[PDB]
Amino acid sequence: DWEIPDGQITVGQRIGSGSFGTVYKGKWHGDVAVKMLNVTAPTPQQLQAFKNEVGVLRKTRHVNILLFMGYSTKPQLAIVTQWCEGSSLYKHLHASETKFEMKKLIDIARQTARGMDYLHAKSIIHRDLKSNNIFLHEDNTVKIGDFGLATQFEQLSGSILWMAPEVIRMNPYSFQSDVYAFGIVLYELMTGQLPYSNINNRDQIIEMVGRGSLSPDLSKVRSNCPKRMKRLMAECLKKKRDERPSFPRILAEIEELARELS
Amino acid sequence: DWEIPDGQITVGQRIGSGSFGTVYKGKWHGDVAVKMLNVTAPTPQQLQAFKNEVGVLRKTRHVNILLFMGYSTKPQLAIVTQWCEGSSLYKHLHASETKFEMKKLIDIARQTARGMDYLHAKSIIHRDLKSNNIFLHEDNTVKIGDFGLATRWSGSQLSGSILWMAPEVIRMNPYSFQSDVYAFGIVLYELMTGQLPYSNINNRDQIIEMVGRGSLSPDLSKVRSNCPKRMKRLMAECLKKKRDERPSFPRILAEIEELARELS
Amino acid sequence: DWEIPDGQITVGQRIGSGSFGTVYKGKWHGDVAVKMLNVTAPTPQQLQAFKNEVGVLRKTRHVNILLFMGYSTKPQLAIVTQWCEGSSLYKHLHASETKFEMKKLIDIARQTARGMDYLHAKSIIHRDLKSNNIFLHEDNTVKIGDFGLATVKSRWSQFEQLSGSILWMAPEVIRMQDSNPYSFQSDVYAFGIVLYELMTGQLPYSNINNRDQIIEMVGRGSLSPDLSKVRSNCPKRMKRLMAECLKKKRDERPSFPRILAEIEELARELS
Amino acid sequence: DDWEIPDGQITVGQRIGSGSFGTVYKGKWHGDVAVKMLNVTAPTPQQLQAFKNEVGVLRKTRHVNILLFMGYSTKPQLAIVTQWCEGSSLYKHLHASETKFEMKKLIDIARQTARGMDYLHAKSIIHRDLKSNNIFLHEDNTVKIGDFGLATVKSRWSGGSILWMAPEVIRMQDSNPYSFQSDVYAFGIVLYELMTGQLPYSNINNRDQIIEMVGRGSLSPDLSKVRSNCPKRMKRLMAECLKKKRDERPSFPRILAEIEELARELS
Ligand SMILES: Cc1cc(F)c(NC(=O)NCCC(C)(C)C)cc1Nc1ccc2ncn(C)c(=O)c2c1F
Ligand SMILES: Cc1cc(F)c(NC(=O)NCCC(C)(C)C)cc1Nc1ccc2ncn(C)c(=O)c2c1F
Ligand SMILES: Cc1cc(F)c(NC(=O)NCCC(C)(C)C)cc1Nc1ccc2ncn(C)c(=O)c2c1F
Ligand SMILES: Cc1cc(F)c(NC(=O)NCCC(C)(C)C)cc1Nc1ccc2ncn(C)c(=O)c2c1F
Ligand SMILES: [Cl-]
Ligand SMILES: [Cl-]
Repeated sequence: DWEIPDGQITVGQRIGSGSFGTVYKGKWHGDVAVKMLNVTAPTPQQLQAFKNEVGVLRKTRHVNILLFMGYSTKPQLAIVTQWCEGSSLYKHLHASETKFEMKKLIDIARQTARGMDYLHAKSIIHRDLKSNNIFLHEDNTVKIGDFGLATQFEQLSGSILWMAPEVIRMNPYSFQSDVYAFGIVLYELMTGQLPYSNINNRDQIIEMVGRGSLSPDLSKVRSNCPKRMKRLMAECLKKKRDERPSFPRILAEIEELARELS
Repeated sequence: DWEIPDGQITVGQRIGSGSFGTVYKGKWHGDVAVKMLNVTAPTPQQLQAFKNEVGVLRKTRHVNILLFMGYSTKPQLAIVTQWCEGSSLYKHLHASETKFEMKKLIDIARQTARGMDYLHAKSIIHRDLKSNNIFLHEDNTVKIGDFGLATRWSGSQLSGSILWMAPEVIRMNPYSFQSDVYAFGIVLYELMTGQLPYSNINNRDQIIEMVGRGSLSPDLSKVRSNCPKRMKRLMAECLKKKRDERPSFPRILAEIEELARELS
Repeated sequence: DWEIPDGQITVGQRIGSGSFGTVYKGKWHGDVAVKMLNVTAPTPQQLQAFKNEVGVLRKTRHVNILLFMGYSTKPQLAIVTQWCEGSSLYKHLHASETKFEMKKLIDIARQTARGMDYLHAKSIIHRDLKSNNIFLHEDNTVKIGDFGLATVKSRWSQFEQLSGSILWMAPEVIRMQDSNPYSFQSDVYAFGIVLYELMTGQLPYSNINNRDQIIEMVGRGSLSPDLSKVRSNCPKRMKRLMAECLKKKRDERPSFPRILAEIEELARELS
Repeated sequence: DDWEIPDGQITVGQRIGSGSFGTVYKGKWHGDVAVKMLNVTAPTPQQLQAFKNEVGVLRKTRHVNILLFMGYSTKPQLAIVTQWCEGSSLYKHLHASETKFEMKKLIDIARQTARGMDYLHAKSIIHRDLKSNNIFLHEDNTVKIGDFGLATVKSRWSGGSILWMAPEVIRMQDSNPYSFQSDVYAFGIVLYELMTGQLPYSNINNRDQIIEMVGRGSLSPDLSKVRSNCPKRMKRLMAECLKKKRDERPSFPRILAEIEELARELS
């Protein structure tokens, strides 16, 4: 049983708010993170969403998935996980002067494929893989999770740059849409930028990716990116979702080309 | 401006039994209803949801739309509307031995068509029209609103309202004017049969699967014998599985107003 | 009248849970089971399903149908039945080392035929017959019921919400086109699949991991249970009856009066 | 080369327009400016990229007929600062105002627009949304090309540029729908606006029907509606820019030279 009685967790610094609750740093046999609701009486809908999310996290035991640790129901619904140290992959790639050697970029790709392969073997669809939901714990261990937090206008836009054509169209989410999103993560790692950086108008992106043949410009991958990795990325990015590989092949392929580098 | 200064609204008894309810009877220049986010500090998303709803409500002025009256921010986020007297249409039809005359049932359908026609003219989608969201104020005026309302206003799970969801909504632009027309069609079915559809299918998952695949639709032979022919035709029109075969509310309103005149 | 006043039932151990309801073991003049809605203000479909379920159970009196005993209104809607001792046929056959002798396998088929024959004579379509809804009470009496508790879909997860019923759905129900395909005949097909579990000891399509392949191929008619898997001592009358119940064209399946007479006659023949 | 404006220097004034994520204000910074400010909580990776890419394109432009980029800010919020344009857009003048334009003025409006589009293309910049709403008539004598749109996301509870969109942009079936040639087409619709005073397909408004028929080539602008005193070389130029086959469209060096040469002939 993973319920944590009231009075044990010392809630500390507020990190941000998402669509569920508010994430804090806390103390419980060390450092933890607490995502908790604002209400003392949750609706049946909030309680269902809470049981769903505890339900999926309780099914995961893998070094590359954010470690679930427990939950509270009083005074508020709360999900307790390990505390991740460092920054998301997004901040490293796109919002800092962190320079990664290609060996480390491959290693990050390999660890992300391990976590995704694990989730899919459990028939878990992440639905929003992107470099912002990849945390580089201790600068050495990928942790896949849901790390999106708002620390005037409301954010209305989805993760359009990682959405497969069939998703950006609109059961669109599937294992194959997670694979496509992983392909865009490979693009981030291997080019150092986001796709479609010359197209400011998001409607044009939506229109061209979902209807036409707009796809990331693979000529921007760094010269030292292994050919096998470039080829794998293109497979993950196929428009027809049934031509994309599955994560057992993706993992096997990344582990094998990485060993070629050593 | 519609902001109400602190300490003007007196809050009273919460409406409902569940301790998660948000609606209270209150006093502000008379009776009011107050929908309150009871938290010590709202999140940004809660702040935005509160502003999204007030933003839609303040664009409505119509006798058949719940009257928005103001909002407050301290001590909590609170939306203030008129206080409605009486019961929802769901309670009259399904939770009480209220029996309506056909004339009264047509009048309820007509007034609900006026409010829906007004909303669509303002390009507002209700997204959850059902007999629970139709209030019979003073037993003479339909008010359309949110009267369960623990759910919806995030700019951006099938846990309820499935009986009013169009095939294309269950499938998954799912919400549209045309899905509002479908839900209105089910409301007509409630008015004209006295009952909810699919009364013999306990399993909610089989309803969901069958309705979305076009293999299940309301049994229209259950409409009562004095329901006007034109009203039955209109109902089948509003319930078409292909959303584009459904009439728009201007037509719906005109046909109800005219078939009603043929019976007073 | 079958309403049970409040405070008479001592609700005990939680036994199972879904998003809307909870099953408990209880005390009410002996042991009972209690299915109780989670909320005090249910949705319009939950309230409608409660009334229809009480109204259907109220009309059943048969040793192979779960015994309805009463229902509650306060604090929450609850339906009260007998407490069944033991495990479902599914747990016995597929999640346990129970080995049934063929005579006992025939007997379970016989008792299930009796209860379905009775339901259909009351104009009751079960709609979800499968080995999980056949309770082996006291290890000697079949109790047909419907023990599922509905769950809302999670974000992280086709026919997904029905995934526990797919192996027992007739082709027309899998196709699910145009009109309601649930009927006395689709119940019969689900009985055919139960016969397959009993007589093979396994679920159909064990060789096929792809759930989407199963659905497509069953619905089209290019896939049906492998009847070569029946056990050596399965009587010829039973394997022939199974195949009748599994016919693809629903109008070609027999009805339960003939099903029950066939099983009862063939059971007599083995002493 | 730093165009970053320290915080506290700009005085943000009247709000001019809003979209779902951003807002344009009139401001004060060594005189009058316009300030486009990202006002969204938790800006997405794509919104942050578009802010950066727009500053990088604008910083490569110095031309009297291109909206003048002046600076950008990072604190407290991301903002792009430009000159303040005085007057109204070409769209407001033609379609929502009692403005009468001499045909001389209309040729000169098309001539300056061609100058700035020729400049943009020479710098390898595809505008991607040229329309009369994006042509500002600064002080009623100087065309300023810009992009004054602010992205909007339709709300869940509620149920554009298409008139200037080239057929291949509507179809999304050919490689690279947005190109120099799709900008030439849009310019052709701006020429049609100028020489007829009305928007195209004005008497055909069936909506998604118009879109479908323009994509498949079964509906094109009615060129018979050009004003009588419209030069023949301007009407044949407009018809060339409007060609369905993108490769038959002329480039702006030729477009500008044709307008240039024809505007001398009528003083
Ligand atoms: C608290 C919390 C509870 C949760 F339940 C989820 N949920 C979730 O991961 N779901 C996806 C699950 C699966 C991948 C299996 C689909 C996320 C989080 N967030 C979280 C956790 C640790 C953190 N440490 C440091 N910092 C700076 C953070 O911001 C931080 C953080 F935001
Ligand atoms: C308080 C309140 C505040 C709100 F903001 C909304 N919102 C809303 O209607 N939105 C839909 C908008 C649109 C139709 C335009 C789509 C609803 C309510 N509810 C309410 C109002 C009055 C009531 N009077 C009596 N009684 C017994 C009630 O229970 C009651 C009640 F529950
Ligand atoms: C409480 C309850 C009330 C109900 F109304 C239904 N309904 C139902 O069978 N409907 C089908 C009717 C018809 C066949 C005619 C179609 C089911 C149940 N469940 C139940 C009953 C007894 C149990 N004894 C032991 N154990 C371990 C259990 O788990 C258990 C259990 F889960
Ligand atoms: C502030 C701002 C900043 C920008 F960065 C862009 N961007 C942009 O033009 N990009 C296209 C670039 C290229 C042509 C090279 C492709 C636009 C604007 N808007 C703006 C500027 C000035 C204004 N003066 C008066 N009035 C009434 C206005 O409304 C007004 C206005 F809205
Ligand atoms: Cl994005
Ligand atoms: Cl419902």
